[PDB]
Amino acid sequence: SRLEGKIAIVTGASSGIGRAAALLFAREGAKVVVTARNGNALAELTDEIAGGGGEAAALAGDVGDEALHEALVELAVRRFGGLDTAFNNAGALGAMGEISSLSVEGWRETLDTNLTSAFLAAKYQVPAIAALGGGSLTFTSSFVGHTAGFAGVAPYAASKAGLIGLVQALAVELGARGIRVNALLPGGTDTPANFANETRGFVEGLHALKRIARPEEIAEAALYLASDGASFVTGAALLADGGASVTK
Amino acid sequence: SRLEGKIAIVTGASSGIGRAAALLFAREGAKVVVTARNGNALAELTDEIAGGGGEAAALAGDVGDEALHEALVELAVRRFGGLDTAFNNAGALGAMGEISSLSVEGWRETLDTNLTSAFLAAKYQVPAIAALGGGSLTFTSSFVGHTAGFAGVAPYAASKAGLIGLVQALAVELGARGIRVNALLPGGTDTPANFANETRGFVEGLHALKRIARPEEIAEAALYLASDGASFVTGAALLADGGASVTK
Amino acid sequence: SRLEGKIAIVTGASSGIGRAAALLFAREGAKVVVTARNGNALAELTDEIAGGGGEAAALAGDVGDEALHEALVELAVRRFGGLDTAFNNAGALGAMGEISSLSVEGWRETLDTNLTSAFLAAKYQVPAIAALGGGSLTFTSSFVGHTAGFAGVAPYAASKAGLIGLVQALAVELGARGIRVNALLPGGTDTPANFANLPGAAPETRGFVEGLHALKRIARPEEIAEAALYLASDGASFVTGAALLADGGASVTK
Amino acid sequence: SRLEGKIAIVTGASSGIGRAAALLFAREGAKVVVTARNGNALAELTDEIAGGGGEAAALAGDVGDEALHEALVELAVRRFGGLDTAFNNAGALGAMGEISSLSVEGWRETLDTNLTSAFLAAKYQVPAIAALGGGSLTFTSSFVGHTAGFAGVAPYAASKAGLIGLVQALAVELGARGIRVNALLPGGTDTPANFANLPGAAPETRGFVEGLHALKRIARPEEIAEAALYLASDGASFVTGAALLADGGASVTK
Ligand SMILES: NC(=O)c1ccc[n+]([C@@H]2O[C@H](COP(=O)([O-])OP(=O)(O)OC[C@H]3O[C@@H](n4cnc5c(N)ncnc54)[C@H](OP(=O)(O)O)[C@@H]3O)[C@@H](O)[C@H]2O)c1
Ligand SMILES: NC(=O)c1ccc[n+]([C@@H]2O[C@H](COP(=O)([O-])OP(=O)(O)OC[C@H]3O[C@@H](n4cnc5c(N)ncnc54)[C@H](OP(=O)(O)O)[C@@H]3O)[C@@H](O)[C@H]2O)c1
Ligand SMILES: NC(=O)c1ccc[n+]([C@@H]2O[C@H](COP(=O)([O-])OP(=O)(O)OC[C@H]3O[C@@H](n4cnc5c(N)ncnc54)[C@H](OP(=O)(O)O)[C@@H]3O)[C@@H](O)[C@H]2O)c1
Ligand SMILES: NC(=O)c1ccc[n+]([C@@H]2O[C@H](COP(=O)([O-])OP(=O)(O)OC[C@H]3O[C@@H](n4cnc5c(N)ncnc54)[C@H](OP(=O)(O)O)[C@@H]3O)[C@@H](O)[C@H]2O)c1
Repeated sequence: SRLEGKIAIVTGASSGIGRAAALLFAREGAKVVVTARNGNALAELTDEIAGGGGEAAALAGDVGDEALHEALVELAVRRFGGLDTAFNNAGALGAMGEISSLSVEGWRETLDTNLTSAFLAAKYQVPAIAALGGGSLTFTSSFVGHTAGFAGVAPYAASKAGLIGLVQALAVELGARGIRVNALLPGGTDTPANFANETRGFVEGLHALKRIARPEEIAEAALYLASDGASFVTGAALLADGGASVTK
Repeated sequence: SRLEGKIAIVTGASSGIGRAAALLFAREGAKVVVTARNGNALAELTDEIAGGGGEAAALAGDVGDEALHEALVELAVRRFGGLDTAFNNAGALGAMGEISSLSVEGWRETLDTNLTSAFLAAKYQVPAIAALGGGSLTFTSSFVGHTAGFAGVAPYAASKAGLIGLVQALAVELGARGIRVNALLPGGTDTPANFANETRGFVEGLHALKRIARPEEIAEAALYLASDGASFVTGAALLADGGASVTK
Repeated sequence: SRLEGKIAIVTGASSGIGRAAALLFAREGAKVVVTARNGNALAELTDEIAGGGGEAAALAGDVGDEALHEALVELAVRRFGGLDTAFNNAGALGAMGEISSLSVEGWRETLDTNLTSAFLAAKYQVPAIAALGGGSLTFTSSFVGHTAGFAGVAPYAASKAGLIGLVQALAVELGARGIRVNALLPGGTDTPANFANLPGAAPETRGFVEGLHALKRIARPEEIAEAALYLASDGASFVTGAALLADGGASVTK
Repeated sequence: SRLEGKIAIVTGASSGIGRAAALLFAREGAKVVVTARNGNALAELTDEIAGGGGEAAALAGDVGDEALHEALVELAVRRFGGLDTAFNNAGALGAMGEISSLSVEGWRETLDTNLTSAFLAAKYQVPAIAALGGGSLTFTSSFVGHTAGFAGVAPYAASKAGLIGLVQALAVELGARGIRVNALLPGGTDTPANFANLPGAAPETRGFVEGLHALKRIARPEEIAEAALYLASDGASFVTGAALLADGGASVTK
């Protein structure tokens, strides 16, 4: 029960990290509000949470929409009575390709899904969290655009790096109200988002640990940042990347 | 003549840093293509360059528009024969305020002017630079969102941090073609963009040097990143911030 | 029982962050081996631990001495059967003052205490941890010398930053054998080492130090200990090569 | 004449980056005072400098010795009238190998050469620079221990990272008096210290090292010297407390 008593939003819940996090947080005593575009995946997820003994509510929607973010928090407060924490984990690789071939349409979709989503998440989540008197927001960034670049990925890397800026700003803006704000930066994790999913070997070799994370290991880092154990952690870009940052 | 022979685009040219950079680059032997929204300022700028003995061309436009970026490079190649370097310096504080009061409209304008502009700049500039066989793009970021947060500034901080991600991605993507890509991160500089413009004292105290930069000192750092002296500098987020990053 | 089954060394265990961390680890299930210079302080801590029904062993010595680190690891292995984790936390501000006034003696002593100690810890800790099939080493660095400079603390800042280079090298060297290596970087923490608490201090220092933090308060040592427990925990299985700021937002606050 | 009027100390001046930087600074107008252990190498460099009609003075000594740094500054002030800038560049990979195999002697000697030297440089350089009304100190660090770890180089990585902490502390301490303090962090550079060039090296190392860089090539020493000239130049008047990567994109390349 490392999150006992907490009420959490998890976005990007329908697979890999988000899914493992919603499941873990619920196991550990948090009441979870989940979201993703794929209602069918959400239903398999909320099913699995129920009958593990946990409570979860879902809302299907596009994480780029302002009205989803508002509704999502309204839900948390309706169903469970308030909101303690949010794991803003939605994002996608988006459109990839050599810089000069990319469309501005593709650039804006990627930034909308990965970075505008986080602004809107903050915009609605912060009042409800400030109401319980604290205390946390975590955003899934990436080592990509923070400690490494790759060919073909400029929109994703810019969107992920932007989350670090948003985190530093919010952490200072909300610190006095007792809301911590951190970025979580996975390395290669075993999900459809991973280039691997001879690629597998190449990807594992990127990490000092010489393997790819299970999604549950990234959820555990998200669980830490949402826990009371992280009461003095804010404005941080926590690398849970198996050493990928420091491996060449 | 530290830039002799070079052909440069400078965006955000109509005041402070951009203006000092266009003037400096021209003094130092580069042919300069300048842009900003304010045609009247551009005319005072191109005037001052002429009769210093330098050559400059201008195009007035919104740096968020794809067609400006295309036209701008076409100009450089039309008027001067190609393109060596670009100082992507356009940006603005944009809409400020406590996170939950901000509009998504205001968020998207700020990101458009500060970060989408840079993608579009890259999209058109890289082919013309790859044509001369190299070699540079510099983008004006900020210490804000990289080493510091402030209340009320989340969209600016996210947009500025995003430029660092875009830089790391492009630097790896284009390194093999001989195009260096760097971010330049000013601290407080004496321009209308500076909070100062009892604020003055507070701002100066933010820096280890206990003063605000002249715009010409930031141009000098931009001149270095565009120079042959920076032939082994790429993927770098160069702090020209008077120590603001490390001062508490 | 967050660290049930773990065998941990904790250095700088006689006060502050180190004491809270050795107590916390033991209360959470770990068998703990504790060190500091003050043998009477260690003895009261192990008494408290074994007493609340935990398990601890103590060895007093200078953390800059190679024989002490060797015998620490011998004590964990002997008494408890192995070594899974180390929290290499001992450190001291060392001699402070304007750069041209400092002695090289004072500089070397600061480095030896803060940084040479970490090399010697690693030198003896690594074979024992590797024997178990893997585990972790955590070193207490600081936000000072990583995201901030202050006047008068050049030896301290150098020594703390040096731990981050040691961390990155060892995370790569040891990663394929399952040993994670991280730095933990506290903000202002309410201990004898905090600027505000020195002998010494102007009244206004406490407010100055608190105001350095986005949270606008100085950490209880327990808060830093929970971060160190995170990093030693199985919950940190994919965290290595990191410099984890547990600094209340100090790094980003101006 | 990019440094016309400047009086500069350059350490590690007998080869590599340091030699190219002392030559370059002098060819660009600075009066240069050069040091390394190899007195015959220094003498050929000053001969070349004074000879191309520049001005240089030499003093051979161990960069880990306090008396050497004191006398270096005495030599600049005496011969040239002041001190504006230092390029504290001397460094050595030092003893390398798996962490449990390294001696504490080898560790201390690496640190003394790479990091204690920087403290002693600063201790004597700062009063002389301050006398002039300000200037700069630049220290050659490395991307290793800042954005990368490698196996077998723990002392080197620690010592190089430590320079960044020293930089941040001194930039704050000295900034109000107009002394800028920066670290310069090269990538692979074609000198005797480069992995590929060691005695030693497997054929395939050169390609491995080149491929570490976004530019896909190892730097000529002159390229790193131009970066150091930037940081000593008036063009870097608002650059302090920075760790400038002149590393060909190594930091961001995987
Ligand atoms: N996997 C890695 O190796 C790795 C490395 C670094 C960072 N990350 C980051 O890790 C986070 C979690 O992703 P994962 O690795 O677990 O990949 P994943 O398996 O694809 O999970 C991504 C989640 O984001 C959601 N998403 C995408 N577009 C959305 C939209 N427009 N509206 C609402 N949700 C949307 C998806 O939901 P629907 O498709 O059902 O909407 C899905 O639930 C992401 O932010 C990713 O960028 C992953
Ligand atoms: N000043 C500081 O203290 C400080 C600190 C950190 C970072 N920066 C960054 O430094 C860079 C240069 O700004 P500055 O400090 O020199 O401030 P400034 O005096 O306001 O110059 C900003 C330039 O950006 C242009 N701009 C804004 N919106 C535009 C648009 N929509 N379309 C085309 N151009 C637009 C402006 O041109 P028009 O208005 O004529 O279009 C102006 O030429 C900016 O990216 C800024 O964010 C400044
Ligand atoms: N307090 C803060 O605000 C703050 C901020 C950032 C980083 N840190 C770091 O946090 C870590 C814990 O310090 P703290 O705040 O808990 O202060 P503390 O209360 O003074 O604890 C320091 C501990 O290190 C031990 N130590 C010092 N020199 C030693 C030596 N030569 N040989 C063996 N042990 C030695 C001391 O024990 P004996 O004297 O009994 O040997 C004491 O147990 C240190 O590395 C410190 O630098 C503290
Ligand atoms: N080469 C690279 O790939 C690379 C990468 C990152 C950082 N660096 C750093 O770059 C800086 C310059 O090295 P380099 O590449 O130019 O290699 P280098 O050719 O070996 O030059 C090293 C210089 O430092 C001097 N030195 C070493 N130990 C000394 C001591 N104890 N006392 C006085 N001088 C000493 C050497 O001179 P004597 O032997 O004549 O005294 C030599 O002049 C060093 O700090 C190095 O660590 C190099």
